[PDB]
Amino acid sequence: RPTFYRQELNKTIWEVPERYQNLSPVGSGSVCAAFDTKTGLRVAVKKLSRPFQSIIHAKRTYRELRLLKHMKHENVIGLLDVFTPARSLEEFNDVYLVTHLMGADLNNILTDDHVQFLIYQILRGLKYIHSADIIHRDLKPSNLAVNEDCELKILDFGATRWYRAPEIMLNWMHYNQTVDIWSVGCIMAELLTGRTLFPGTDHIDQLKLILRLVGTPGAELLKKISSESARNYIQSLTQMPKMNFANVFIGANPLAVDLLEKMLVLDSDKRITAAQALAHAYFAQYHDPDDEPVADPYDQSFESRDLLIDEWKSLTYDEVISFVPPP
Ligand SMILES: Cc1ccc(-n2nc(C(C)(C)C)cc2NC(=O)N[C@H]2CC[C@H](Oc3ccc4nnc(C(C)C)n4c3)c3ccccc32)cc1
Ligand SMILES: Fc1ccc(-c2c[nH]nc2-c2ccnc(F)c2)cc1
Repeated sequence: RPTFYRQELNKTIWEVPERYQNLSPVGSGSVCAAFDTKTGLRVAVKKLSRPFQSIIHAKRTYRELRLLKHMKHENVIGLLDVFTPARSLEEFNDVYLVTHLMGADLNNILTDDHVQFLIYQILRGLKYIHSADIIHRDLKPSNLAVNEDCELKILDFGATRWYRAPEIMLNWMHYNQTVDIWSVGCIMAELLTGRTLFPGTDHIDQLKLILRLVGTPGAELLKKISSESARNYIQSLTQMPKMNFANVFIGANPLAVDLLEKMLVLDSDKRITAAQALAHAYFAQYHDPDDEPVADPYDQSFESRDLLIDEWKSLTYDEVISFVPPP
């Protein structure tokens, strides 16, 4: 069992193994950059705040640890280490997560080639995540970590609405993985043009900005809408045609525009998947179907369970104990 040391950074206490040196805040739980003396790498360390404050916090704790232990892909955050200063289940009350420090997000960070490489990486990571039956649900520039080599990893820190699928603004319960492809569409647009595609002020403003580009719903999509209030609102708007994307995004590589149209189709059932998007001609320089792996099966049966705080806590403790670092 390693030797821990204690310090206070910005009202927050950090108790981490001596392995980890030069802790300095990055953002806000709360996150520090460190030096990993065992490997010579710079790392990010997340301390979970009050992980067992409520059943919902305890289950969030378990969920993030179970997810981060499963993700083993070049374009998705993975776990280098996980530790607690606690020496017993009874005193277990703090969780720290360690990953590779990339150093910037996509807000911080372009030719056409740079857009190709950045969006290729997002889709290669999303292929992997979607293959585990996980939806990200909050893809946006601030959840995309980029190093000096413009290598990219998808993460989740926990305006969001700007990158959000229109079916989510509408509060449809049965949305599918292509909510994430919508978000990627909004990101690629902003990288090509330098402007937020849909800078809505609220969920109503956001829906109106979206339907101005992609049109109000056609008949095939209206038939799938259960809610009377939702249909009453949408069909009462001034009806709008799909705009000509070649016009809106004039100046962009026409192959980029063609992919944008396949991502930003209003009906989620007609949107391109991540696997299909990787095979699109826009990524000819990067695409290799032998180097676009899928995930091992991911058990999320726990999501339907209703357990006590102490049960979520013991489960979380067994996951910390069983952790095996990557080579
Ligand atoms: C309740 C919950 C919350 C989040 C999740 N989640 N779901 C996922 C995927 C779907 C699989 C994508 C991922 C996560 N959790 C997650 O990503 N953790 C990050 C949060 C950022 C934090 O900071 C980092 C990490 C690396 C890094 N490199 N550069 C910089 C900044 C300059 C932007 N980084 C900043 C972190 C530091 C340690 C260890 C982890 C982390 C799941 C459940
Ligand atoms: F104004 C609109 C109308 C429909 C959508 C939408 C897009 N894809 N799927 C839907 C959908 C499917 C079933 N039920 C719903 F409520 C929504 C988005 C905005």
